[PDB]
Formats: sequence, structure tokens, C-alpha cells
Amino acid sequence: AMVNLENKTYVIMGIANKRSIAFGVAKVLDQLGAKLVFTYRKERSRKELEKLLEQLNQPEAHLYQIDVQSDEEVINGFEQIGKDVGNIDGVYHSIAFANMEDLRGRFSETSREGFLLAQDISSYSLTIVAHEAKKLMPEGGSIVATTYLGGEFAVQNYNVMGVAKASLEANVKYLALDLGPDNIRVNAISAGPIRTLSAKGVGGFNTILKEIEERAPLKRNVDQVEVGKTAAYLLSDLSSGVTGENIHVDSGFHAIK
Amino acid sequence: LYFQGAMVNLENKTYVIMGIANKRSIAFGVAKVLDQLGAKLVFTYRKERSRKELEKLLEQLNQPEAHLYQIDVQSDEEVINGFEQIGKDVGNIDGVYHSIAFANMEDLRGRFSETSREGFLLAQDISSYSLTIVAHEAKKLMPEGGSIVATTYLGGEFAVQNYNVMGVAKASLEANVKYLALDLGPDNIRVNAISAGPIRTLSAKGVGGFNTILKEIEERAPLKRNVDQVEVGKTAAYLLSDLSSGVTGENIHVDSGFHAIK
Amino acid sequence: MVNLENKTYVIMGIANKRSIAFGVAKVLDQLGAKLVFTYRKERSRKELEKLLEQLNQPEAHLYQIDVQSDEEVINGFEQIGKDVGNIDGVYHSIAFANMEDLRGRFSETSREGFLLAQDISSYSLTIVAHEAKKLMPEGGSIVATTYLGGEFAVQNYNVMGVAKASLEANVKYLALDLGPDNIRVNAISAGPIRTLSAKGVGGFNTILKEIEERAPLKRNVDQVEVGKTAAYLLSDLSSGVTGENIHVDSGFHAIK
Amino acid sequence: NLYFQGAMVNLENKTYVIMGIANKRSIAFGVAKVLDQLGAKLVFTYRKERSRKELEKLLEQLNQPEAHLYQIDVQSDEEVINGFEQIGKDVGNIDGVYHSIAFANMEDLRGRFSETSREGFLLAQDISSYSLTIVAHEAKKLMPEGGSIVATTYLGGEFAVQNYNVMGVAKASLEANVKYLALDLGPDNIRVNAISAGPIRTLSAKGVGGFNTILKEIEERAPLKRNVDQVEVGKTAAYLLSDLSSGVTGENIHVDSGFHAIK
Ligand SMILES: NC(=O)C1=CN([C@@H]2O[C@H](COP(=O)(O)OP(=O)(O)OC[C@H]3O[C@@H](n4cnc5c(N)ncnc54)[C@H](OP(=O)(O)O)[C@@H]3O)[C@@H](O)[C@H]2O)C=CC1
Ligand SMILES: NC(=O)C1=CN([C@@H]2O[C@H](COP(=O)(O)OP(=O)(O)OC[C@H]3O[C@@H](n4cnc5c(N)ncnc54)[C@H](OP(=O)(O)O)[C@@H]3O)[C@@H](O)[C@H]2O)C=CC1
Ligand SMILES: NC(=O)C1=CN([C@@H]2O[C@H](COP(=O)(O)OP(=O)(O)OC[C@H]3O[C@@H](n4cnc5c(N)ncnc54)[C@H](OP(=O)(O)O)[C@@H]3O)[C@@H](O)[C@H]2O)C=CC1
Ligand SMILES: NC(=O)C1=CN([C@@H]2O[C@H](COP(=O)(O)OP(=O)(O)OC[C@H]3O[C@@H](n4cnc5c(N)ncnc54)[C@H](OP(=O)(O)O)[C@@H]3O)[C@@H](O)[C@H]2O)C=CC1
Ligand SMILES: Cc1c(N)cccc1Cn1ccc(OCCc2cccs2)cc1=O
Ligand SMILES: Cc1c(N)cccc1Cn1ccc(OCCc2cccs2)cc1=O
Ligand SMILES: Cc1c(N)cccc1Cn1ccc(OCCc2cccs2)cc1=O
Ligand SMILES: Cc1c(N)cccc1Cn1ccc(OCCc2cccs2)cc1=O
Ligand SMILES: [Cl-]
Repeated sequence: AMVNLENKTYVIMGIANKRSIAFGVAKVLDQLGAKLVFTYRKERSRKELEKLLEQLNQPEAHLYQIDVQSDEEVINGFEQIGKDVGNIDGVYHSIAFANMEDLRGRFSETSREGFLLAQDISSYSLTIVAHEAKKLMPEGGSIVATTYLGGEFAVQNYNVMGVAKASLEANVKYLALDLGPDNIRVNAISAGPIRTLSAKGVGGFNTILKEIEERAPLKRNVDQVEVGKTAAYLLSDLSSGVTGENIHVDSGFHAIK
Repeated sequence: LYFQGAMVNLENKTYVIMGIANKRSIAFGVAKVLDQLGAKLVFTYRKERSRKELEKLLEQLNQPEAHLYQIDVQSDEEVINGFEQIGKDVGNIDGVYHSIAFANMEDLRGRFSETSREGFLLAQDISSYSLTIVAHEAKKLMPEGGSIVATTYLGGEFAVQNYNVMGVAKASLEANVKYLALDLGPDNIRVNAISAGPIRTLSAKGVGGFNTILKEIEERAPLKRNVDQVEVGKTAAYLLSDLSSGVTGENIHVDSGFHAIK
Repeated sequence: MVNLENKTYVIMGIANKRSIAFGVAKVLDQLGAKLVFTYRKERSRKELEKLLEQLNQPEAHLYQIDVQSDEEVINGFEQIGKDVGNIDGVYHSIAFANMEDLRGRFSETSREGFLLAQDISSYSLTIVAHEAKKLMPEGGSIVATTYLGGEFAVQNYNVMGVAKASLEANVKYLALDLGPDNIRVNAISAGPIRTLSAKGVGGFNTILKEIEERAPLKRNVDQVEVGKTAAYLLSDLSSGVTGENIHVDSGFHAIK
Repeated sequence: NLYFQGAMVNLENKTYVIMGIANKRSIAFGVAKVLDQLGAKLVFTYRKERSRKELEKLLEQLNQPEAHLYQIDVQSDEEVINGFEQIGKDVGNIDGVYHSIAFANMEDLRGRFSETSREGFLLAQDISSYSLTIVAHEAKKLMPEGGSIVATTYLGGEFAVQNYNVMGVAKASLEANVKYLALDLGPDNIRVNAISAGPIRTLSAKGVGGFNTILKEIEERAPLKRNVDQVEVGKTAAYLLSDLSSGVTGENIHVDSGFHAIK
């Protein structure tokens, strides 16, 4: 009951370049006729985002600088999206960070600084984004964050980022419980591994890809467009009965041991 | 871009739907969504006497032809000859929606420790094994791959008051879904479950525990409301189509978030 | 708290010196519990008796129970009650599946095979719990053995995997049912161990080889380690724990 | 024959460090009681200067030949590092650690979870989760033959529980922390596990919103139809800290009357 997203409006957070999971999301939602608003942190992502948008069908470029480490910029940014475009239907959250040092060494060796930075950027950011986005969804809508199986199970070399994704998945459940009575669904997609910018020189990544290929039920890896397709289902009314959920888009790998 | 692109378009696709009893059946919610989305639909039913009502029910869909097959999933021969006949009459298919379970009332009403052997094995057979043999037979009609979806309940994952023998059968079903996904994945067949919140169907009539948990969902669930058959139907169309192309071995909860809280 | 003298336990499913249940018995015997054993078939009893000569039981309490039969499970526990009195718990270490179903494709599983594995490996716990409850009027503890393949699709575990998923739910529903009777019901989820029922799985050494390489503890587990956790779960030490599944698997359950 | 009673758990010759006793109602004092009854040499850590003397009062309730107390605020690397280094010098090698430390700002707990402060979110994560990571790294220096580390969690780390809010996100992080430390430290023969306790009326639970209601719910709905206490957490701790749980690592044992298993 509802196959098109015309008249829908979504914010996409965390496109960095053509290989971003959030750009797969953007491409999909754009082909379904949604208006899209984009948020970036640093500059090279702006001059990039302007270039990538040329591939989309969007009749105007709504681009806002939000570093989610600043409550101010989150609060001001969403307030401004509100003034510029009005109410929205949902947010796609494609944002995380861990220090390379921490991931390279033993988990027991993780710095206090790296642990809290990963938490702040990869989990708390969803909390304050939801709180501010809600102000633009007076009738409800849908919030989707991106996670990885390493938040549910200890995965070799994922280390501090795993604890941050475990924190994130709890965040989704608690937000879902908090925001449900306001008609706002909150859900995660647990993407299988995908070769993005931030996957570059991560140890454990290439071998994890090969392992998926050999052992996952579908015997192949997933891509950004496949995440995008599940994101469209979660952000639309097709999943209207569905909240606090974590959909694995990972070729079945979560289901096997 | 001159046109609205569709998230799901099932024109020229064919799906087998098993387990429609009447208008309030979860599977009829599935049927209404898939029909509206353009699918050709094939229906199966347990007993000869149910055909007439089923066919009369069917007419309010937009199916330019009625495809109805008698299949009691207790009988290997009826499952095998049934899907064989479907193949001969309509061709290859894209998927199967499984909405079939049974547990004895006497077993359900007793204490779980008092469950009868006979009723335990009957619940396993109809509610779980039936997915295995339907998947084997339906695979023959899916030479390029497809999608199979079964219907389960949260009581397969946790002890829910009164759900008793049916909870054990649903746990067996959920694991059936995972092993089938692993077995059939290399053939491009995805196998998934929808864990539906409680819905007022024919089968829910007179089942102890049902109303208690329904009122609990309304009070405590994140959405503070119960789901309907059409919301199961919308999730079924996601799983059964290419919108869910990387997803297999999964159990999507359509239950207002109740699964997520304690 | 620390010694099980003056406790009594029924142990179901010792086959031979390599059975997980014999790990359990050695352990319980060492802690001074009185033990009562069940076995499936009569031609088996004499060689069970010789095995139990290695324990410190003064008296061989041995009862023949094939858990496919209501009547034998009923009369078996009746006899135990009349012969030894009340008990403090049961260790359930029984399972079966036809070997053919485990290394054909899962979608090819036969109906007869599927249900026989459900009957023996899962329903048996329910009826045993029901009859054992009669010997436990101030409460007690029942423990079943499971494997990770009841939680995730483990390659080739197939119909046993579905049976073990059935068993783990059976454990939770029993815990809820019998909790107000002060009876706790829990599972141990053992890592793979080289028992007699493991011979005949093709590639079993390669499976032990994955645990050694990848599990947090980088080693496989043994029958006596299962028994140590069994003693915890069968004693008052775990007095607040019911409906639980403890993995005794060198931490494999926790990694991906 | 056997001429003697085998012992499930004998802790004589074992030494354990216990972090997070505030007072008599602490979950960690219930742990202390059970380890001391079993013969363990215990070493205690505490947060403030001023709480020291009153902790020493508690101790004489125990069979300890001498008071080993070390001031350690887990927010400060130096104090954990120095604290363990000193324990090693004063006492020598150890057999495990029991971690019973958590904090969440009351103001955060009392708002809607969506209103949680950044400062409070990170403070919860630091004390309630990161602290396990650094304790493990330091304790391991005193565990060359290996040993056992246990942390204390709650079901609201696994499911959204009304009013647990930011502490629930912190327990989620802790439960992951536990799995990652299990994987990292397993080759060193160090096991790492959690106990997920049912609600217990401790000093920290006082003033906490949602607590009393859940206590009643447990008595009514849990399989054992009763609440657990601190000594019951202690006995499961003694299992996890000892060789009785050899082979068990990365696990979360629910000591909660079966409530986790129902819906
Ligand atoms: N790649 C994979 O295999 C998997 C990734 N994920 C998750 O998917 C999401 C997207 O990552 P991915 O596409 O891999 O790679 P990208 O590196 O393309 O995207 C990550 C984005 O996070 C942004 N970001 C980082 N810190 C901040 C901050 N302080 N404020 C605002 N934005 C910030 C980056 O912005 P900037 O322009 O500042 O770099 C970038 O746009 C993440 O949550 C990731 O953990 C989940 C499963 C697997
Ligand atoms: N209602 C609810 O609250 C929930 C239901 N579910 C599940 O959804 C599915 C559909 O249930 P629901 O719509 O409630 O009930 P319905 O009674 O509407 O439909 C159940 C169907 O199963 C059929 N069936 C039973 N035994 C057999 C058999 N041997 N061979 C073939 N078909 C058989 C019934 O046939 P007949 O009428 O001929 O006997 C009927 O068509 C079931 O798996 C159920 O467990 C899951 C979660 C919650
Ligand atoms: N070995 C392993 O790797 C693992 C085993 N498990 C589980 O541990 C338990 C013990 O297995 P294990 O020790 O390996 O193997 P064993 O073969 O030693 O023991 C299994 C026992 O079950 C008995 N049994 C089978 N059918 C019946 C029946 N109808 N009535 C009564 N008893 C019956 C067998 O009887 P008989 O002697 O007549 O054959 C045998 O004594 C099982 O539940 C198993 O699935 C769990 C994790 C891994
Ligand atoms: N009570 C319950 O219902 C449940 C509690 N838990 C968990 O059990 C554990 C113990 O809780 P509980 O016994 O209730 O309450 P307590 O209040 O007795 O214990 C909490 C302890 O943590 C110490 N602590 C806090 N911050 C620091 C810090 N910066 N450095 C060092 N120590 C610090 C406190 O010190 P101080 O006195 O200096 O403030 C106090 O001793 C916690 O992890 C809690 O989350 C789990 C499930 C349920
Ligand atoms: C944003 C970011 C940063 N800053 C550092 C490391 C990783 C990531 C994002 N990312 C990237 C890759 C990924 O792959 C999961 C598969 C792996 C397993 C172990 C290590 S990688 C998951 C994932 O979360
Ligand atoms: C087909 C069938 C039969 N023969 C017997 C009982 C139940 C069902 C179908 N059904 C119906 C309702 C349902 O409700 C879930 C909520 C409940 C909780 C406890 C009891 S019912 C789940 C569910 O599976
Ligand atoms: C009693 C029985 C029968 N009749 C048939 C198969 C297996 C068993 C017992 N067993 C034996 C081995 C085992 O190993 C787990 C690891 C495996 C993975 C895939 C196949 S085995 C688990 C396990 O359950
Ligand atoms: C140390 C601390 C601080 N500083 C603040 C809040 C909670 C706690 C410890 N605590 C205390 C009680 C508790 O009870 C679990 C039951 C609950 C459910 C909802 C609210 S309480 C869990 C729990 O973790
Ligand atoms: Cl009939």
C-alpha cells in the first residue's frame, strides 16, 4: 500500500563520496521521487556532494554543514532545514568514527579518548539528531541508523567500533520506545561489509569479505544500493508496523555459525 | 525522469499463498497487498469443503483467473503432486507465502509440562516441517531463484504465557527458516520469517493468553497500538520482492516494537 | 553450598566412557552426590554397570527408559521414587537424528526423520520434567544439553539443529511452567566433543579445527567441563537462574 | 574410595580484587561475603578518600586476615594503573577481578531518553563501560597464569526497559566490552563474563525512577515469582570466578528469577 515516495522529504547524513553507503541510499530514494536534504561535516565533502548531486534528479541542492560533535550545529542545522524546506518524513543516519590506532592494537589496549570519541560520534549523535529531527515531524515519520554485526558479536579487529555499534543498537531500541507514542519509528540496518572510504586500510576487512563470500547463505557480498533498498522500505510506510528493529542486509551471514 | 518509480512492482510475477481461511486471515492481508501490487496469485487450501468460501472470498481481488489447489501439508503426496500441478498449470513462480500452523486446544489449555506427545508432534509437523517440504517442492518451480516467507510469533523466541506447545513449534519453525536459507541461498532462494504481533483471526478465537497480550501491546509497545493483517502484507511484499535483495535467514518483527522492550 | 552429599540426581543418557553424561556423572560422584542412571536398551545394561564401577556409588541404581514411550518414562520415575525416594534434579543428555538426514541437503529432510528427532531430542524433556516433578516436592533442578546449531544454521547440523531449537524453547516454557514449583530448568550449550555419536559426522576434525583456531580460548572443551557447569546448575549455587542457556564452548558462541 | 568431600568451589590460595563496594547493600558486598566464606583473600577498591573508614567497618564482618584497600577512581588512568601495580607489590599475583561499578546522571535518567545530555551520555559510558576495559588491561599484568574477570549488568542492556534510559545504552556497551575482552584476552587464559542481575534494593537503586514498579512486576511475572538478592549474585560470581566455569567465556548469566526468558 504505497510504492512511491513523491511528496516525501528525507535528510541523509554522512555522504563522503561516491562509495558512501548513504549515497546508495540517496540514489535509491532519489529514483523513488523523494526530495532529499544532505548534511556533511568537512569541506571536501561539500565540493564533492555538489558534484555527486549531478547524478540525482533533485530540483534544488539542499546542503547543510553539521558536525554532530556540536550540539549547537545539530540544533541550528535542523532548525534551518525546518526554515528552508519545512517538515520532513525521516532521517537516514550514516555516521560513525573510530581512531585507526585503537582498531590496530588489542581491544584491551583501547584509549579512553578513542572509546569516548567512537561513542560520541557513532552513538550519541543519533540521540541528539532524533531529538531535533522530531521537531520537524509533527505527524511522525521514520529514523534509520547504520550498524554492523560486530555490534552483536565480537568480530576480529572491529574492536572499539563494535562497542560503539552495540551502544548504537541499544540507542535505536530506547529511542524507538521513547518516540513511538509520537508516531516516530526508529530502526537499524546491519549492512554486511562494503568497500567505502572509511573501510580503506582497516585490518580484518578484506578477509571478512572473502569469508562472507565463502560462508554466507547467498555466497556473495552486498552493496550500497541493496542497503538503499532496505532503507527505502524502513523510511516509507511499507514498514509501518516495524520499529526498534535491526534488519540484516548481509547475504544471510548473521544467521549462520 | 518522467515517471514515478515503484518500490515494489509484481506485475508478471507469480506467488503461491498457503493458509487463507477467511477474510480475517493474515494470508488474506498478504493477498490483498500482493494483488494490489500486480502479482498473479495461486492459493492452496486444506479441505475440499473450504474451496467454495475461498473462491467466493477470492472474487474481490483483481485476479483475471482463479488458481486453487487442495493441499493438506500433513501428506507428502498432496504437497508434491500439488506443486507439480501448479507448475503444469501456471508455470514457474517467484515465491511462496507460508501462513500455516496448528496446535491442539487441549494441549494449549493444559500446563505446558502436561503437553501430550501426539499433540506436540502434530504441532511440529504442520507448523514447522511443512515449511521444509513446501520449500523442496517449490524450489523445482524457481529455477532462477525467488523468495519464501513464513509467519511466526514472538513466543517462538521467549516463553509467552499460555502459548505453550505452539511456542516450541514456532522456535522449530524459526530455525527451519535459517537452515533453509543456508541450504537454498546458493540457488538464489531467500527464506525469511515475519514475526506478527497478535491479530484477531479465526485461529485466535478461544485461545487462552491472546487477549491478555493484545491489551499489553496496546499499553506497552512503542507504537502503543496493535498491528493489522495489511501491515503484515506490506512487509511480505518487501521480503517477497527484490526490495529485500540482500536479506535472508531473517525474522522481521511486525509487532509495534514489542519485541524490543522488556 | 559446596558439597552435594545428601543430594540425589538422575542422569539420563550415558552410552559409554565418552558420553557427555559420563563427564557429568564423574563430576557429581566426585562431589559426593547419590546418582541414579537411566539407559535405553537392555542389551546395554551389563556394560553400563561395568562403566559405573569406576565411580564411588555404593549401589547401582539403574533404570531402563526409552524416552519414545510415555509409559516407560512414567513407570521409570515412579520406580525411582519408590526405590530411592525424592530427588534434587535431572541431567538430560538424550538426542537422536538419523545420520542420513544430517548429510543430505536440509530441504531433503524426510518427515519421519524430522519428527523422530523432535520426539527424542525435545519432547522427551517435557515428559521427563513432568514425571520428575513428582519426585521434587520442595523444588529442584533440571538441565538439558544443547548445541549452538539450535541458535544459528551450522553447516550440516540440519535436522538436529531444528530439534535443538525446539529443545531450547522447551527449556524456557518448562522454566516458566515449573518455576512456581521451585523447579529450575536450564540448558548447557556444549561445544563439539568427540563422543561416540560424533563418529560418523564427516569432517568432524575440521570442525574441531575451527574452534581451536578461532574461539576466544583457542582450544576445545571436554565432557568434564560440561559436568562442572552441570554441577553449578544442578546445585543451590545457581539458585536464581532459570530459563538460561550457558555456553560451555571456549567462547565460540560470542564471536562472528 | 573417596575419603573426603570434594568441593565445588574452594578459594583458599585464591586472591580476588573486588571493585565497587559502597556499603552493606552493595551487590559487590554480597559477592565479598560468598568469596570470603569460600576462603578467598580479598582486596577492595573504593572511590573517595572519605568512604575509606566506613568500608573498613564493613570488612570486620569478614574472615580476612588483613585489610587490603586501595583508592581507585576508574575515571583516571593513573589510579587504575598505579592501583593495580601496587596491589601486585603488596599482595602479588591475583586470580580474578569482580567489577561492580556504574554511574548514570540522575537528571538524565529522569528525562526522556531523547533528551539525554552529551555530557551525561559520555560519563555513563566512561564509568560504566570503558572502566572495564582499563581494569582488564591492568589486572592481566597480575594474572600471568590466567584467571577470570566478571562485570555486573542488567537486562536493560539487551532490551529497552522503561526509565533505564542512558544506563541501558551504557550496559549495552559494557556487554559488548565483555565479548571483545573475552576474545582479546582468551589466548592469555583469562575469561571475561557478565552477570545480569535482577533488580536489587541497593543504595544506588534508591531514588531511581522505575525501580520499585519493576520489583513488583518480577515477583508477579518471573518464573520463580520472587526477587533475587546480593548473595545469589555472589554464588554465581563464585562459579564464574573459579575453575567451576572453565570453558565459559564471553557469556552473560541472568540471575533474575528467569525474567529474561519471558515476554
Ligand atoms: N563500510 C562498511 O562495511 C560498513 C559500514 N557501516 C556503517 O555505515 C555508516 C556509513 O559509513 P561508510 O559509508 O562505511 O563510509 P563513509 O566514510 O562514506 O561515510 C562516513 C561518514 O561519516 C561522516 N562523519 C564522521 N564523523 C562525523 C562527524 N563528527 N559529524 C558528521 N559527520 C561525520 C563522514 O564525514 P566527513 O565528510 O567528515 O568524512 C562520512 O560522510 C557508518 O555508520 C558505518 O559504521 C555499517 C556496516 C558496514
Ligand atoms: N493470529 C495471530 O495473532 C498470529 C498468527 N501467526 C501465524 O500466522 C499464520 C496464519 O495464522 P492465522 O491467519 O492467525 O489463522 P487462520 O486460521 O486465518 O489461517 C490458518 C490456516 O492454516 C491452515 N492449515 C492448518 N492446518 C493445515 C494443514 N494440515 N494443511 C494446510 N493448511 C493447514 C488452516 O486451514 P483450515 O481452516 O482448513 O483448518 C487455515 O487456512 C499461522 O502460522 C499462525 O501461527 C503468527 C503470529 C500471530
Ligand atoms: N557430542 C557433541 O559434540 C555435542 C553433543 N550435544 C548433546 O549432548 C547430549 C549427549 O550427547 P553425546 O554424549 O555426544 O552422545 P552419546 O551418544 O554418548 O549419548 C546420547 C545418548 O542418548 C541415548 N538415547 C538416544 N535415543 C534414546 C531414546 N529413544 N531413549 C533413551 N535414550 C536415548 C543414547 O542411547 P544409546 O546408548 O542406546 O545409543 C545415548 O546414551 C545430546 O543431547 C547431544 O545432542 C551438545 C553439544 C555438542
Ligand atoms: N541494584 C540493581 O538493581 C542492579 C545493579 N546492577 C549493577 O550492579 C553494579 C553495582 O550496583 P549496586 O551495588 O546497585 O550499587 P552500589 O551503589 O553499591 O555500587 C556502585 C559502586 O560504583 C562505585 N563507583 C561509581 N563511580 C565510580 C568511579 N568513578 N570510580 C570508582 N568507583 C565508582 C560507587 O562508588 P561511590 O560509593 O564512591 O559512589 C559504588 O561503590 C553496577 O554496575 C550496577 O549497574 C545490575 C543490575 C541491577
Ligand atoms: C567510519 C569508520 C571508521 N572511522 C573506522 C573504522 C570503520 C568505520 C566504518 N566501517 C567500515 C568498515 C566496516 O566493515 C565491517 C567489516 C570489518 C570487520 C573487522 C574490521 S572491518 C564497518 C564499519 O563500521
Ligand atoms: C493456528 C493456531 C492454532 N491452531 C492454535 C493456536 C494458535 C494458532 C495461530 N495463532 C493465533 C494467535 C496467536 O496469538 C499470539 C498471541 C498469544 C499469546 C498466548 C496465546 S496467543 C498466534 C498464533 O500462532
Ligand atoms: C546423538 C546424536 C545423533 N544421533 C546424531 C547427531 C548428533 C548427535 C549428538 N551430537 C554429536 C555431535 C555434535 O557436534 C556439533 C558440531 C557439528 C556441526 C555439524 C555437525 S556436528 C552435536 C550433537 O548434538
Ligand atoms: C549505579 C547506578 C547509578 N549511578 C544510576 C542508576 C543506576 C545505577 C545502578 N543500578 C541500580 C538499580 C538498577 O535497577 C534495575 C531496575 C530498573 C529498571 C528501571 C529503572 S531501575 C540498575 C542499575 O544499574
Ligand atoms: Cl477436520
